Amino acid sequence: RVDQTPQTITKETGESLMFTCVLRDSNCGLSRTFWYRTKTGSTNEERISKGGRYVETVNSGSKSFSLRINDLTVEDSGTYRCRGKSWYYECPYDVYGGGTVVTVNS
Amino acid sequence: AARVDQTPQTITKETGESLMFTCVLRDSNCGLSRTFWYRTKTGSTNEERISKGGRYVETVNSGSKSFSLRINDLTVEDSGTYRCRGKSWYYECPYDVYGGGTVVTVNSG
Amino acid sequence: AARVDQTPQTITKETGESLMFTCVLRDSNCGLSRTFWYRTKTGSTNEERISKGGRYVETVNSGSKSFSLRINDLTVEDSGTYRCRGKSWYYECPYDVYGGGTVVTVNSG
Amino acid sequence: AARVDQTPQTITKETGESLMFTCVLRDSNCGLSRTFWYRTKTGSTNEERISKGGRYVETVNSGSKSFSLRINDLTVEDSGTYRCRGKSWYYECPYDVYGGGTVVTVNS
Amino acid sequence: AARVDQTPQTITKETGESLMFTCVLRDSNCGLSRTFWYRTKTGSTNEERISKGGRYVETVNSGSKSFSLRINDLTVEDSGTYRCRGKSWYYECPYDVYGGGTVVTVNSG
Amino acid sequence: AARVDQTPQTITKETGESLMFTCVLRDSNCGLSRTFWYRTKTGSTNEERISKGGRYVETVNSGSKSFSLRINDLTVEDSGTYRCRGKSWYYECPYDVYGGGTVVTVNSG
Repeated sequence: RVDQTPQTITKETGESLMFTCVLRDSNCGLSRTFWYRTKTGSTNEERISKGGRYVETVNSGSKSFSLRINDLTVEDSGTYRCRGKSWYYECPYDVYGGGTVVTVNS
Repeated sequence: AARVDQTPQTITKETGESLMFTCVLRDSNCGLSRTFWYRTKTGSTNEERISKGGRYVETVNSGSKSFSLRINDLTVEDSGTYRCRGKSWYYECPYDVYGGGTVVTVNSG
Repeated sequence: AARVDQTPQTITKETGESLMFTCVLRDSNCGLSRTFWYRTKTGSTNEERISKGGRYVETVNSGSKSFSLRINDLTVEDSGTYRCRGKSWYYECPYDVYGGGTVVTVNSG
Repeated sequence: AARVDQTPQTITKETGESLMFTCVLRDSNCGLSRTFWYRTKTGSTNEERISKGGRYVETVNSGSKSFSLRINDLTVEDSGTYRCRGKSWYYECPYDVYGGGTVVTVNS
Repeated sequence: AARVDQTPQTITKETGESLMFTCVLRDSNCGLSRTFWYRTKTGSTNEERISKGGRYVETVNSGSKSFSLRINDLTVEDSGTYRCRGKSWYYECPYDVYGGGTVVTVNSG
Repeated sequence: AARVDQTPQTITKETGESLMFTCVLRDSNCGLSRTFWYRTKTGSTNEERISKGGRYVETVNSGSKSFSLRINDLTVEDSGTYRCRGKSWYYECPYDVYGGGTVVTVNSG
């Protein structure tokens, strides 16, 4: 229902990456989009807020939304997953992405 | 408000044995209604809904607000992440919540 | 805006005879689901729901989105106002509408 | 379940004067959100939605869960039945209910 | 050159009774593997997956390449369109076909 | 005793107008870091986080340790309770405090 890409990422400190999720096999369009992060050692995924080095984009035309992270650090390693949900009674949904494992080296 | 505690968070098993996930509805006055389980195999880009039966044993305990998924005769290809889902459309107390997820790694030897 | 066309608006009958109401769901893309009939006796601030039974026969035609109620062996006590109700909780097409009502007067001789 | 008490049930007026309906959301934990008023002219079940302004005056009181419609400079053609509607799609407290209706007769 | 013949095309029943659809894989060298049934309620434009159990009885006869669905204790809310689906990911001969559909109308009295 | 004083306590407005809340961190040596605003619509059972943009304009003044939320083009649906939150995980000065809340009533006419 939503294809998250890429599945694996390996980067060095200071660089940037970008995930992308696309809603497929649905008659509804994008509405509410979220991104989650699970750092190494964490016990509960934490929701990312849009701003500064965390740049989120939404393309309603192509049913795609992206997350860009700049100035990567070793602490940014972990798993990132997207979420798309809508409560529109004519076309409601709530689906998660396959996930992306990120490894930041130095 | 409404929540669901998926456990365990990490699992490592060998081929042929079995494992079991568990989700529990917390911080809500409503009971279980519709329950689902999703899995993302290595190499897949999305979550796929599991169809109960045979090797996939599903149980629901309305009394304790808990539902589980058991997989028997494990295989290396079953590695991946599994997440549960619980939803209800009852107009007096509707909800739609997902589990935290469980990363599964199946080895051999 | 969806409604419900109840007919007839007024009824006058003698004891022992029968009458028939009819309600049709109009201006809606949703179909029939739950249908009910209510009664308000003369001298009351409340409403009592009618139960399907021998002399209280009800029919529903999902194809034409119409449901009717027939009452046999009328009595003077059957006088009052009758109104229908059609509701559905389907989250994709929910509704809850009442009929305009029908005033019934049962005489004798 | 949630309903709506429309008052008054019958109104009879002469040309040129004004009337006022009132609807109140009852038996519900949700508050008012979207409110509308509809009209069915004499001789057909066809319904037209009323637009606020000019001769049509609408008010909403979220505190008391009440909304009203006032029609000024009544005319013989304004006779018919009027019914209100209050709905909300909030998934935590959704509803969509209509009023019992008010039969209006304008004489001269 | 690989489809599925769904029958019957139209069904009309009363409340409380039962019905049965039937799908047969034709013009193919492959046998049945994964079978599903979907439901579209009146007013909606989205497909809903049917779950086995209770009044919903899904059967599969691999010998005759036929799978059926029987619904017991019918209700007015069961009206809508029903269509079947048969898919197999077997790398030697994969397929994924849907049924023509069946329009159901459930009345009362 | 790090706290946060939310003002005003009650607001009454008409449709189309604007309002503004304000929260100030008091009795603490730490400065502002992460600021949020929550909303509880009539019927409650769940707090919703507000996202900056369009009609919701958020401001933060590190100098005066104050952050505000302004809502433009008010609607009857905007009635409810609004409360702020300010938290920081800085190991030298961490905190997590909520606002007292503001009851909003939006009328029309």
